[PDB]
Amino acid sequence: TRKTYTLTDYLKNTYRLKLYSLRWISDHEYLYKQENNILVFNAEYGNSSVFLENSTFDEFGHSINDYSISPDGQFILLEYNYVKQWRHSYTASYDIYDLNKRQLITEERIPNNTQWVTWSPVGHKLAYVWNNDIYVKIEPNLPSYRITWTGKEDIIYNGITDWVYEEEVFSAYSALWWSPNGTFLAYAQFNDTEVPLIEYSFYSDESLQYPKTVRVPYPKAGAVNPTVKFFVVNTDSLSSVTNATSIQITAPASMLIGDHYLCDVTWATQERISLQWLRRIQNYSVMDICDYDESSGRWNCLVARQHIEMSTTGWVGRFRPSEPHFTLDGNSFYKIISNEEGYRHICYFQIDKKDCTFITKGTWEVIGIEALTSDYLYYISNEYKGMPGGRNLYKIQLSDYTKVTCLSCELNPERCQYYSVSFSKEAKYYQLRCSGPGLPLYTLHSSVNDKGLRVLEDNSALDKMLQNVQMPSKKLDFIILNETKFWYQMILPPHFDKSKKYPLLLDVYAGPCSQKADTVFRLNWATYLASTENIIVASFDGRGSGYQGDKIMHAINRRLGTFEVEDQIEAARQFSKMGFVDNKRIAIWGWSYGGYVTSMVLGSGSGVFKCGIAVAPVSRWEYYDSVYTERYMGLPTPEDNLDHYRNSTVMSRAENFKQVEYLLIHGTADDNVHFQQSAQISKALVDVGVDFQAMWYTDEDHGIASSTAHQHIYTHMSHFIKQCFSLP
Amino acid sequence: TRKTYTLTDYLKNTYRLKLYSLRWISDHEYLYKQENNILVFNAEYGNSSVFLENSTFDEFGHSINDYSISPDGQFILLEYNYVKQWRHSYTASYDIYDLNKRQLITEERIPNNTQWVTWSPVGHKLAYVWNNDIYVKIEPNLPSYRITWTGKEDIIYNGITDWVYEEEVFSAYSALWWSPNGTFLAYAQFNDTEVPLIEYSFYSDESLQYPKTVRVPYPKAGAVNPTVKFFVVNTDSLSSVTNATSIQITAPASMLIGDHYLCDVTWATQERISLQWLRRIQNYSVMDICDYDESSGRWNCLVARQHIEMSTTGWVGRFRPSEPHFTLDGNSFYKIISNEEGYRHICYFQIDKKDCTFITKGTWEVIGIEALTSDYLYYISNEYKGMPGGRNLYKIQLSDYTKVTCLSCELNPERCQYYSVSFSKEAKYYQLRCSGPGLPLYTLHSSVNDKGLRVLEDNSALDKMLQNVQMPSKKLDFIILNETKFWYQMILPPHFDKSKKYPLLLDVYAGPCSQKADTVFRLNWATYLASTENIIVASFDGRGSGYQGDKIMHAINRRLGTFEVEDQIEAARQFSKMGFVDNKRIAIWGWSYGGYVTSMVLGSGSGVFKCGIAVAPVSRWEYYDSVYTERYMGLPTPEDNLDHYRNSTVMSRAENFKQVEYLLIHGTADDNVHFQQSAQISKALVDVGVDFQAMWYTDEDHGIASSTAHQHIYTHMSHFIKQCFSLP
Ligand SMILES: N[C@H]1C[C@@H](N2CCn3c(nnc3C(F)(F)F)C2)CC[C@@H]1c1cc(F)c(F)cc1F
Ligand SMILES: N[C@H]1C[C@@H](N2CCn3c(nnc3C(F)(F)F)C2)CC[C@@H]1c1cc(F)c(F)cc1F
Ligand SMILES: *[C@@H]1O[C@H](CO)[C@@H](O[C@@H]2O[C@H](CO)[C@@H](O)[C@H](O)[C@H]2NC(C)=O)[C@H](O)[C@H]1NC(C)=O
Ligand SMILES: *[C@@H]1O[C@H](CO)[C@@H](O[C@@H]2O[C@H](CO)[C@@H](O)[C@H](O)[C@H]2NC(C)=O)[C@H](O)[C@H]1NC(C)=O
Ligand SMILES: *[C@@H]1O[C@H](CO)[C@@H](O[C@@H]2O[C@H](CO)[C@@H](O)[C@H](O)[C@H]2NC(C)=O)[C@H](O)[C@H]1NC(C)=O
Ligand SMILES: *[C@@H]1O[C@H](CO)[C@@H](O[C@@H]2O[C@H](CO)[C@@H](O)[C@H](O)[C@H]2NC(C)=O)[C@H](O)[C@H]1NC(C)=O
Ligand SMILES: *[C@@H]1O[C@H](CO)[C@@H](O[C@@H]2O[C@H](CO)[C@@H](O)[C@H](O)[C@H]2NC(C)=O)[C@H](O)[C@H]1NC(C)=O
Ligand SMILES: *[C@@H]1O[C@H](CO)[C@@H](O[C@@H]2O[C@H](CO)[C@@H](O)[C@H](O)[C@H]2NC(C)=O)[C@H](O)[C@H]1NC(C)=O
Ligand SMILES: *[C@@H]1O[C@H](CO)[C@@H](O[C@H]2O[C@H](CO)[C@@H](O)[C@H](O)[C@H]2NC(C)=O)[C@H](O)[C@H]1NC(C)=O
Ligand SMILES: *[C@@H]1O[C@H](CO)[C@@H](O[C@H]2O[C@H](CO)[C@@H](O)[C@H](O)[C@H]2NC(C)=O)[C@H](O)[C@H]1NC(C)=O
Ligand SMILES: *[C@H]1O[C@H](CO)[C@@H](O[C@@H]2O[C@H](CO)[C@@H](O)[C@H](O)[C@H]2NC(C)=O)[C@H](O)[C@H]1NC(C)=O
Ligand SMILES: *[C@@H]1O[C@H](CO)[C@@H](O)[C@H](O)[C@H]1NC(C)=O
Ligand SMILES: *[C@@H]1O[C@H](CO)[C@@H](O)[C@H](O)[C@H]1NC(C)=O
Ligand SMILES: *[C@@H]1O[C@H](CO)[C@@H](O)[C@H](O)[C@H]1NC(C)=O
Ligand SMILES: *[C@@H]1O[C@H](CO)[C@@H](O)[C@H](O)[C@H]1NC(C)=O
Ligand SMILES: *[C@@H]1O[C@H](CO)[C@@H](O)[C@H](O)[C@H]1NC(C)=O
Ligand SMILES: *[C@@H]1O[C@H](CO)[C@@H](O)[C@H](O)[C@H]1NC(C)=O
Ligand code: NA
Repeated sequence: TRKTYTLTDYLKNTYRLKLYSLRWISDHEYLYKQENNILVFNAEYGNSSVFLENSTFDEFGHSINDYSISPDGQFILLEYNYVKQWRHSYTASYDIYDLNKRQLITEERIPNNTQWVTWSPVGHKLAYVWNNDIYVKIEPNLPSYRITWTGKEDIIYNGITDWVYEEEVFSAYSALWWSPNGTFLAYAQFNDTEVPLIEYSFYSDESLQYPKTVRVPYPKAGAVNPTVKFFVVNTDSLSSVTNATSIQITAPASMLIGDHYLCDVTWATQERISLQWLRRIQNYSVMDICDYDESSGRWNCLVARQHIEMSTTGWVGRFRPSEPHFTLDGNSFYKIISNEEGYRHICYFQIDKKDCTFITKGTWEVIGIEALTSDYLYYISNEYKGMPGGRNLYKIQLSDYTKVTCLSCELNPERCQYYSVSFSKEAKYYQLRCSGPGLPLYTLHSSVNDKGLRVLEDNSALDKMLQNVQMPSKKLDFIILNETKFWYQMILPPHFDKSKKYPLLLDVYAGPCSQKADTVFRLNWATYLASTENIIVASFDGRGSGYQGDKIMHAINRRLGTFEVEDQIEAARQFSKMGFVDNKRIAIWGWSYGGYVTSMVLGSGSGVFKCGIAVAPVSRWEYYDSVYTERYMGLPTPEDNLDHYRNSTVMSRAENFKQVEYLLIHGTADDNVHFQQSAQISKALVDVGVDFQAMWYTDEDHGIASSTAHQHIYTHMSHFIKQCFSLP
Repeated sequence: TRKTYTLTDYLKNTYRLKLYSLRWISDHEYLYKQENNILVFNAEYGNSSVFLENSTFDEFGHSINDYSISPDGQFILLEYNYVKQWRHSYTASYDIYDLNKRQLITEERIPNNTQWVTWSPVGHKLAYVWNNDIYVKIEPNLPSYRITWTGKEDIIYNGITDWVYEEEVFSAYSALWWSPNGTFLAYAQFNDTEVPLIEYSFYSDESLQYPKTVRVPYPKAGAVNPTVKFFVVNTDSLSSVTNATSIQITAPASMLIGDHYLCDVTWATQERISLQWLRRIQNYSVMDICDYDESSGRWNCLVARQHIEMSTTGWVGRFRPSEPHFTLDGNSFYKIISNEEGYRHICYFQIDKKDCTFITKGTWEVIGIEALTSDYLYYISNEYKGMPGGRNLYKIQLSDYTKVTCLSCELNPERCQYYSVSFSKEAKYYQLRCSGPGLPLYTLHSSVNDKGLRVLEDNSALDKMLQNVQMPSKKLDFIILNETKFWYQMILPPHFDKSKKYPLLLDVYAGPCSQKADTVFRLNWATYLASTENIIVASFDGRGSGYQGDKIMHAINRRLGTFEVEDQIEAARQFSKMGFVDNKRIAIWGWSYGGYVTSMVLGSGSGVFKCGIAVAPVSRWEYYDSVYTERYMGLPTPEDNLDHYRNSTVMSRAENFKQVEYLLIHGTADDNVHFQQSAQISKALVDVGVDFQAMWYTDEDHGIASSTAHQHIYTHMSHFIKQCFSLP
């Protein structure tokens, strides 16, 4: 009898998924690390050489966390002393290695506690942020030129984002953008002077006598937001003037009338930059296209080149307005936007004409634009077989839109339905990354003829190991509600028998534009629960979920905590009707937005669920950040949406928790969903005399990802589920 | 057939003990509140009169928290807007009502947010503290005189104690001491300028968007301590034109050489005051006796009147140096101190004589001196029947110490073995308060011939109710360890059957000088556990426990976390050998110091306990406060006792928790034992891969006493214990 996928297998990662992460360094070569060696591969023939021997930094005296080669291949940036911060930010020490001279640069080194560093797109210029100010080095071993002097900890941020811009606007810590050939350096400055601070304790190692109080500018819903300014400096003039002037580009008058955000920066040409602004009420955005004026050294944005993007049914974009992709001459661009039917498709714009032309259409959506050449635009969409949870690469002829070729659909249809791609510098080659429904498969292709060059990684090793294991299966299907298809997936135990009644765990997220039903292959907790514990783990994408049009995504607009919660309850009822579910053993769990929905469901009084687990849940929208929260909920004021803000809390349903078994878990150093949110849920439950289980994770953040805490939490949750389901 | 004492009975206080709290106002009468009416009683006859009508303040507008009648009966201080702070501190609003003119005073009223107020011992002067400064009022309706001007929140405290002095030195918020007839007002001033602050979050009501950060000057072991100064001001010579002059009394040179504390202030006469000072290394204390010099208007303390008190085996006093009891002329005094055998007895001192004479002796201890007349000194001791957990009132003839008479021993030996007493102004009468083993009994007596005048409250109503309940019994006995007897008690289930095996729960505290085995009657969680769940709840007093001499009490000097922990394991080991104990079902629980011991026991690897519960436990002594910790542990420096500080932590024993079920509980707003202590325990358990149960209580402090949290924690612990014992 073959073994099953156990909890230890998951926690110890015994069955390792192999990947193939390469880095294109040109149009035909990429770097790949093999046995601590950095090899350089020739895409066309597959032959390689050692780019950097694994013994090169044997006596560096530090464990290098990452590396970065300058565009011209002349230098390499070594990143060590990695100190993680929020989702994208972190601190680290850096050194530069001269690849030619084979020597490490010892003079004019990058300061310690450098917040961010990036090479120019061409050559080897460097721009870094230290103590919240920007610095530029023209040459690795020469003195830096300071660009800003206003930097101030927790107050003024030059070239780097503050907490909310990093998490909800740019999904990056960096707030600087080199022009194409590196002449100009554009950047944002955030002023958090009046932004309130979230404060919480951090206990650290046992040796610390007094706990530390972490304080970070974080605007909760309705609070004072950071303000922002945008500047551009000509780095080619740094060595000619004592103090290069940073030219400011002000936001349009339509944004200056109230609170707003800078939400996108994209260079079009060497002398043209585009900027998108968004009003605090996120249903109105404006894009300016600004040109450099060589006579005045100023940047002007003609209103005739300004583009407006608004929404009547919801917010703009899936999570933010989409980025433009400019043609080489910078006179036109492509952008994904929802058409009249509510589906996101590619629209082609002339920079000085307000009406665009849609180049794709249908009841499906474009996920992203991956590359643009003079003749073709490549994009990922879920058009194939009408499966919103599948992803494929397409190519569309710019001179004939009716000519669309799917480059991945038929490669291996049974094994591969979820693709991501990585093109070489000029898109001469591309690596396809299939991530499901079968084992991940990595392949290399030539763009000139769209022919497969070779398989990079097929995971044959893992496929071998998994042969001796009773793996669960995955079903992806839909149910029809009110004339609309809603998708769901089920992780089914081995030897699934439709004549039996299995206990069911509903795995939920359900936030706006989420997708929990897809064709991706995962080896996770649910794998163990179905394989070893014979539990069916299901997920459902109801109203509010994405990639299926605005009618579904915008259904929860200004109404979080309603339809997405109700549809989750209805999904369980539907799974009951299927006949293979033990109606007495239905559970539900979720993390983050999922914890909120789980909590809301457990407190609904539906009687459908026996127990539930919420990990780091939101409990009341006024405790979460402004950018994310207000995007869907508007403002928490009586003139706007305060009533629904007050009606959608977990605390107001405390009394109904008397009907279920609940486990509440939260990391004490959660900078994202503050521990405060669970502190208020537990206090509300205590106040109405409701018993429940709880677990705090000291110094863990929203991810509860430290090695030990990760194993501990999944171990704790397993006992709770097994107990609720009366499982040995 | 009849009902048992349920968990609901404990939580809802179904069965209440009646009390009889009286307030002596003279040597012949006392005040007693009945039906919200304050009556005045004549001790000799028991007849009374209404002192103040309950309706008198029917339209007052505010809910009165407490009242305080001036010594002369002319005025009454009304307390309202009560807002609790730490163990003893709180702020409130006050109003004074004239009893003669039957009118509430409206001019020059005490400010709101007053920190402390007190009538002079005679007459009706008032002294109060507000905004950390002292004020005096000669007449209730007249303007007050500012005494101090240095008051500064969290920095300078005049007339009130800072956190550590409140909790560990004076067990009171007040740091004001009126002379016997009200002429002088002595006070202490604390300076916490360099004391680090403990910081933690307070979440408050759901409506608070951002958690508040509470900051409290709190010195952890080894940290910078507050400094102190002592002053005396003449309140009879206050001027409305000039600022009052306070005369400072400096500490002796033997104290000024290093860190020290003021630990006692006791007036001897109208013009003589005594102060005891304690070195930071708490085994050396000094008493100064100071006389007022009418010539210079200064206070002088003759070295010839200095009295040193030291210990070679441990610290000085039970928790601090005992207070002196001066004779009428103030020329001599009585004080409890450890004799050469290490037993605490009464010593008689001459103010200018170095040697004192012990007036009691034996292998038992005097608990406290209660009253002193020219012929007798009255005290409470545990001498009767050699039972350290029993308390009786005795009087000793000052002219012949061989004449000792027990005044409570034989009143009712079966019902009463634990007394407390309250004497009238000149010891003419005394109230005896028996609290066990039977139901509390309150009686009034006259000193001249020790007559038992009358029964004030015998709890006959409760007795009648408890007749219909299957109440548990209590066994108080002892076991021998190395020729030494150590006492224990067991709460035994109704109809106890020695032929059956009962699960056992060890209720532990075990801190230095603690006593958990006594003759006191209690209705608590243990009552329910034994009565309804049939669990034996035992407690044991091992090394380090009090009232049995220093040999036992000082055995843990500089060694906390050792013998007192080993002894609890030894006791349980012995109980597990008894025929009526199920050795497969033995648990342990404790709160505060008891939580620490429970945790150290559980992590000892003894294998005797199946499960355990720790509530707000200390986990590392360096996290607890200086005054308490250093008293027993010395300083945490390599030259002193750092090594034992480092290996007496719970965290270091994490690995040993693998074989036990552990429940860790802590309030997030605990200002005493910071949540930090439990946060470090959970992290250490997570780090070694040990699963456990936890529960935090949002905004609850060390007492977790709010009505809802109290019910919730005991409800939660009950489920844990029953589950551990496989009880329905
Ligand atoms: N704050 C939210 C940010 C969001 N991003 C989507 C886009 N993105 C991200 N990373 N990278 C990108 C992308 F590159 F796609 F832009 C994450 C993911 C969910 C996050 C979220 C939502 C909650 F309701 C909550 F309670 C806690 C929480 F954490
Ligand atoms: N900090 C300690 C103060 C102590 N006092 C004893 C004498 N006393 C008190 N109040 N009033 C009086 C008396 F009037 F008797 F003097 C309390 C009681 C135990 C307290 C304590 C000890 C710990 F190890 C701990 F971890 C937490 C904790 F809280
Ligand atoms: C991969 O192999 C190619 C050819 O197979 C290498 O190209 C070299 O091209 C130069 C042209 O001046 C010739 O002199 C060499 O003889 C070629 N090499 C070989 C092996 O024929 C290319 O350099 C190789 N790339 C890597 C990364 O190894
Ligand atoms: C960041 O924003 C703050 C406003 O919140 C600016 O501070 C003001 O500066 C003006 C001009 O010096 C002063 O008169 C005000 O007193 C300041 N207000 C506050 C609340 O501090 C600050 O100058 C901005 N910083 C930058 C670099 O733009
Ligand atoms: C480089 O130029 C900038 C901009 O003029 C200087 O920054 C100003 O500095 C003055 C005086 O220190 C302040 O009053 C202004 O508020 C600053 N403006 C800005 C935008 O920061 C900067 O000091 C100059 N650096 C040097 C070395 O001269
Ligand atoms: C990168 O682009 C910039 C901007 O177009 C180039 O700089 C201009 O170069 C022209 C010469 O062709 C000069 O007449 C202008 O004065 C320059 N303008 C600015 C703002 O510098 C730059 O030469 C390009 N860099 C490279 C390496 O080609
Ligand atoms: C309280 O005691 C003080 C001190 O003994 C009394 O004040 C003294 O009274 C005598 C006689 O009237 C004066 O000569 C002294 O100068 C006073 N000394 C001081 C320091 O004031 C006071 O009278 C007593 N109060 C009461 C109410 O009996
Ligand atoms: C009070 O206790 C302290 C500490 O136990 C004693 O001081 C010294 O403590 C160190 C260890 O910390 C020993 O090595 C010394 O032998 C102790 N004695 C001296 C003089 O330093 C101190 O002796 C105690 N005081 C009394 C009166 O017993
Ligand atoms: C208790 O009883 C005594 C005597 O029965 C009361 O009487 C004494 O005080 C009264 C006023 O307080 C006087 O009217 C009596 O003359 C006086 N009698 C004696 C012998 O002194 C006494 O007040 C009563 N006390 C209370 C508190 O009610
Ligand atoms: C309270 O104590 C502090 C010292 O703990 C006194 O100030 C002293 O310490 C300051 C720094 O902590 C020094 O800068 C000062 O020179 C020193 N002396 C003075 C007069 O400040 C402070 O004065 C004390 N306050 C009171 C009212 O006694
Ligand atoms: C302490 O606070 C109370 C409550 O504010 C004061 O009482 C008055 O309350 C009325 C209405 O509640 C207000 O109109 C007044 O402003 C308050 N003050 C006065 C003087 O009327 C009270 O007076 C305060 N006491 C002191 C000594 O400051
Ligand atoms: C590179 O270093 C690794 C150690 O991580 C070693 O095993 C390997 O043999 C080295 N590369 C080659 C080509 O030997
Ligand atoms: C960085 O700081 C470390 C720690 O003091 C020091 O050893 C090193 O010399 C510094 N390096 C640079 C480039 O500043
Ligand atoms: C944006 O949202 C607000 C609030 O719902 C609404 O009043 C306004 O009309 C919207 N603007 C657009 C362009 O739809
Ligand atoms: C005082 O009020 C109480 C209610 O609080 C009432 O029961 C009692 O009768 C009143 N006192 C008198 C003497 O009536
Ligand atoms: C009393 O002392 C304070 C503080 O030193 C001072 O401000 C005040 O004016 C003084 N009053 C008189 C009457 O001297
Ligand atoms: C005596 O008993 C104690 C515990 O009561 C034990 O620690 C000690 O080792 C025994 N022997 C001696 C000599 O103290
Ligand atoms: Na009697």
